[PDB]
Amino acid sequence: RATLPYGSWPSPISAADVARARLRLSFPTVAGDDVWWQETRPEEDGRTTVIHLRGGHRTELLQAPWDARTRVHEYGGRSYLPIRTAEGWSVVFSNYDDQRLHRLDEGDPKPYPLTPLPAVPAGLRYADYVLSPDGTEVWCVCEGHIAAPPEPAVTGIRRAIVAIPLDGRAAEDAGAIRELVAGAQFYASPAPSPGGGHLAWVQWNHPRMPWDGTEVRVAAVEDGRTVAPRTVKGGLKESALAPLWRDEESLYVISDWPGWWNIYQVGLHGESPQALYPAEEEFAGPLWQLGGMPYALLGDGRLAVLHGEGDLRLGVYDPETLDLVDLEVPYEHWATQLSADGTTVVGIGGGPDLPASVVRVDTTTGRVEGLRRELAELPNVAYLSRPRAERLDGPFGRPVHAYVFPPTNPEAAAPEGELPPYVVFVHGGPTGRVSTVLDLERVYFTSRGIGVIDVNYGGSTGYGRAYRERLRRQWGVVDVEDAIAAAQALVDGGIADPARLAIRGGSAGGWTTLAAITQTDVFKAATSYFGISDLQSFAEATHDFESQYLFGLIGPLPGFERAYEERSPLRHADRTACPVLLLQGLNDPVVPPDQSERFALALADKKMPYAYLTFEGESHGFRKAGTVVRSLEAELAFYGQTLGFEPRGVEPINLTV
Repeated sequence: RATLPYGSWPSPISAADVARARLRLSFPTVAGDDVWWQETRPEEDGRTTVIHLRGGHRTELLQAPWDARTRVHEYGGRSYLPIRTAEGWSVVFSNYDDQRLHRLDEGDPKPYPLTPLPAVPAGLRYADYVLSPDGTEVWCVCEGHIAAPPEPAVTGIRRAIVAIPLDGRAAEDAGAIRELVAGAQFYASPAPSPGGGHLAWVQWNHPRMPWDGTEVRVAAVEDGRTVAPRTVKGGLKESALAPLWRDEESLYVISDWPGWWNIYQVGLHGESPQALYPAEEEFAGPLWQLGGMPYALLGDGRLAVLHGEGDLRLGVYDPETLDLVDLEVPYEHWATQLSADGTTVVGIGGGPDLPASVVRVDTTTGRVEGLRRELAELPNVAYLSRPRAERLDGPFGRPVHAYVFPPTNPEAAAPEGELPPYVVFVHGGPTGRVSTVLDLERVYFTSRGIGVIDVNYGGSTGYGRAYRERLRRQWGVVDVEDAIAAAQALVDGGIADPARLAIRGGSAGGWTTLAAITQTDVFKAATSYFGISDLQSFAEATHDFESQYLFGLIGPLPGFERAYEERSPLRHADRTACPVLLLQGLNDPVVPPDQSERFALALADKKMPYAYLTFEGESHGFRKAGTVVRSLEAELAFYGQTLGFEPRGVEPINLTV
């Protein structure tokens, strides 16, 4: 080996390597020997395309002009639906730029519209597509942006479950689109039943989020309309989602009635749900993106299921024997995006030393196949840091789960009496979690001598409903405390350099870093990727799906103004403890760039050292390889100058006053 001071290590993982590996493999589909999935191309302006795989030949359906990406809830999800047509496969998708739903026929390279042009630019949006029981229509969730009356301003949102005819009669007639279900503010997971005599969906309304409480409604279909609707499962304090028919007259749902997402079988009249296999393990996730299922039906009636406290692992339930048997597989964490036909299941799998990749399993033989991975340059296993799981002890004796990635490099070590700098990662979506799945973004630091700790703080999902509710009305308190607890535990344990600690985070993670900076002094450097700094202006400016989220994170708005004011870092810029690095996409519909720029102006006016980088043509979350390169090299160099080292291969940036 050699011996260099921590942080100065030389590493083969380059910022560009991390950028090129941000493929975003998502939403596989499987029909017979045909597989489909969704890939984002980071070196083509982050556009998303659909890929078809048969017999090892994998072909790209959407050439450069197109971009399969819906904007329902601004986060979208599955943007394509493969339709089986006489001698071939047609495919419908959502085109980013105009949000219209377009159709594409194998045998024709030019896709064509099926929905009208919106009144305002992307004011009609489609998602969670399903093929109607007789073909000849796509049933899907529709999101409508209402134009102010006579550059049309937008004054409201109208959502519905809607029927689009597959023959382009609606390309120039909105009167061809039919409202099947309407009346609630949020819809998801529309599910025609086997005979076609019923229709099921998930709906919820505004003060709530889909993980707070939902309703799975099923109604009969008569003369082509809905009749006799009914709730089969869920409520205000109960999140029930993913309707999956088992036969005519009976279906599967996932509900957290017992405090964990479990599987229930419910009928259409008798109010007596049967709990299949009740466990203290989550069987689903938070519904941030539409178009994904956590369970699938096999040709024989068994269920392919995802389950676990923490990482989701893949098993099979046998309703004939009531057993749940895990499939012997090298993948430790799966996304809630399964597809299945016959004995073949398909999904997105990964684990500690496996990056996310499209996987194909076979439930009779057990054969597992790896179809596509997020990165081909398979890095040397020596440079990959192995995640160590720890239960930090929180304030009232409450456990706080974390993952520790030590600085790992096989050709360097630190001098006699040095401790490594560490960065606390705050995972972004308040109601989400980080998994063990290999993330080159962490390796980029660990390989260079910088340790990482990724904290699934209170409010994180995946560890029970209670754990998730620990964050209610405590935002800017429970997350800050749990992050600080992680850093202080690493210091108390002789692991971390207490004078070189940083915090960084994404959307809510930027909120958490700014809250921590302005409430404590443990961290000596901070990076906020498009975080929130003032809560009221955020609630008033943000997009609809998250426009009353703060009512649960901080509190109901006609009433908690003083809390929105007191907790906002923007109001306390002078309490900022360390230099700050702000990163912002200029076309962000979730966190308007006002938050970052106003905070930056406040750190001036207080002669506090900051640096604020803006990127054009980038939305909420960085998609373009060049953007990731610029910001990641900036962040490494920034930690170098603020905390104390000279990182190979990047020169430091200007801090302002």
